[PDB]
Formats: sequence, structure tokens, C-alpha cells
Amino acid sequence: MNIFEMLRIDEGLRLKIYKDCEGYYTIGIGHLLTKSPDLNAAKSELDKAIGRNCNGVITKDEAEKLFNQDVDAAVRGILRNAKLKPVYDSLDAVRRCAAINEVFQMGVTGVAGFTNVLRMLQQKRWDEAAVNLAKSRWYNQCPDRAKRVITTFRTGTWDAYK
Ligand SMILES: [Ca+2]
Ligand SMILES: [Cl-]
Ligand SMILES: [Cl-]
Repeated sequence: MNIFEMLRIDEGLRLKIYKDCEGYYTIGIGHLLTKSPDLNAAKSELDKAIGRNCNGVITKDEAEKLFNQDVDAAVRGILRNAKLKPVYDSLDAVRRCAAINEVFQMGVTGVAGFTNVLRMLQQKRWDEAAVNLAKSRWYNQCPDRAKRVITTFRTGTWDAYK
């Protein structure tokens, strides 16, 4: 088990443009196209991401190329953020996977606003953090995409994906 297998379970594959739990336009392995309510914008966003007229539908190899890029972006997003990096770097290996997962799904900005959870995580207060994440807007709207991640932050094992 690793971050790619983890996200493949959580986001699955979709080779046609769907609206995600947050209500935004998405494709592949959880690749967000835009937060605009306009489908045709997301349709052009796909074409721009791949380098061709898709046009709303991509292949499996292209999805995996986007997936590598997005996981890279999530890691870089964490390391570049002053709030997230010190918390991240305090985490053990498995919880760091949960952290990459949450940023991949929610984006850096959303996550960095969870100020008290970040504090609880840095001080290894796993139970409270789990509870506080459980009452998030992320969790309440995306409970199936979020559930295993919260549990991972609590236990620091891979058991929720087993
Ligand atoms: Ca690392
Ligand atoms: Cl892999
Ligand atoms: Cl969900």
C-alpha cells in the first residue's frame, strides 16, 4: 500500500466528466478541472490538460499521467505552505499519506484553514484531530471519500484500506 494505491481506491477511475462531492467538474483519478459552474469550460480544461480535443473523455494512460502530476502537485503544495510543512514533517510515514490524500482531494487552501486540527496533529493528539476532521465540511459532503482518511490519521495504520 502506498499513496497511489490509496488514492486509486478513494477516487477510483472515471473516463468521462463527473461532478464530485463538492459539486465541481472532475475526470480521471480525482482530477479537478474547474470550480466554474460551466461544463464547456471544464471541457476546454481537459483539452488543455491533455494536449488534444478529448473532448470530455480521456484514456487510462492519460488518466495515470494526470494522476502522477496531481500527486506531485499535492506534495509540492504541502512543502511550499508555511502552515502545512512543519505539521507534515512531524508526521510518521502512514499519516503523511493521509495528509497528501486530504490535500489531493481538498486542495492546499482548504486544508491550511483547519488551524486547530493542524495544531492537534502536530502535538500528536490523534483522537481530537480525527473528531475535528469528522465534523468538517469536507467530511460531511464527501463521507465515503473522506472516511478512510480520517481513520488513517487516527490510527497511523493502513487498516482502513486493507
Ligand atoms: Ca515525505
Ligand atoms: Cl504505483
Ligand atoms: Cl464521497
